[PDB]
Amino acid sequence: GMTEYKLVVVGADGVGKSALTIQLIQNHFVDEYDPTIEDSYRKQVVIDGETCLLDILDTAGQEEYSAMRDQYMRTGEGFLCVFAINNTKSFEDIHHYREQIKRVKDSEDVPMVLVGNKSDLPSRTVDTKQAQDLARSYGIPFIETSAKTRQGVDDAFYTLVREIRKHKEK
Ligand SMILES: CCN(c1nc(OC[C@@]23CCCN2C[C@H](F)C3)nc2c(F)c(-c3ccc(F)c4sc(N)c(C#N)c34)c(C(F)(F)F)cc12)[C@H]1CCN(C(=O)OC)C1
Ligand SMILES: Nc1nc2c(ncn2[C@@H]2O[C@H](COP(=O)(O)OP(=O)(O)O)[C@@H](O)[C@H]2O)c(=O)[nH]1
Ligand SMILES: [Mg+2]
Repeated sequence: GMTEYKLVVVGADGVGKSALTIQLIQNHFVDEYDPTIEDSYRKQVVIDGETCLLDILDTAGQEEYSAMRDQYMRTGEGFLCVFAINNTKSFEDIHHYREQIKRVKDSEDVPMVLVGNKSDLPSRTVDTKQAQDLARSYGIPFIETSAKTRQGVDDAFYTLVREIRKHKEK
């Protein structure tokens, strides 16, 4: 049947993980979505001619490392590591999220895409060049998005799917 891809959106509180997921599916920008709601969403799309089903986990809640939390994140096939272009701390927190993904997946190679969100704001504090070069050192794609305007939203999620299937052919 149809290929299902399990996507997990990770990143600091307030970078726009919920706003990105809601934009991808409903095509609307939500200004205040409950920071505490973690939920799975579903969308069927065509990526490079393949019809597939996305199973997107929009993460929220507390940092905790129980066995059950670990195993849950371990079911994810690829990860959107989201920072905000106006929050340097959310960008420097990226190393941490990638390290946790690598730990539970028990692999140095895990399908991932780096997402710099809020590209519509005029006062950035992380340069594209800086994030591009970090992304290049990880060997992963980098995409700047806006959940306000939709710029880059489809490309971010679709490129993660590409990374997963390029990792499956191994
Ligand atoms: C949404 C929950 N969350 C998370 N915060 C943090 O760290 C927050 C900071 C702030 C200083 C202390 N700490 C360390 C670092 F300095 C950054 N790390 C998280 C994290 F690593 C994951 C994770 C990812 C991939 C995986 F394979 C696994 S496996 C497993 N057991 C995970 C866990 N947990 C996990 C997740 C998860 F699961 F949802 F994806 C959520 C995390 C909130 C807490 C408040 N936040 C914030 O931004 O506060 C300003 C973000
Ligand atoms: N201007 C702008 N604001 C955004 C963008 N994405 C999210 N936001 C806002 O940032 C705040 C937190 O976003 P949210 O989706 O809840 O982030 P989350 O905690 O990672 O799920 C909210 O006020 C959103 O409306 C964006 O691309 N541009
Ligand atoms: Mg949220």
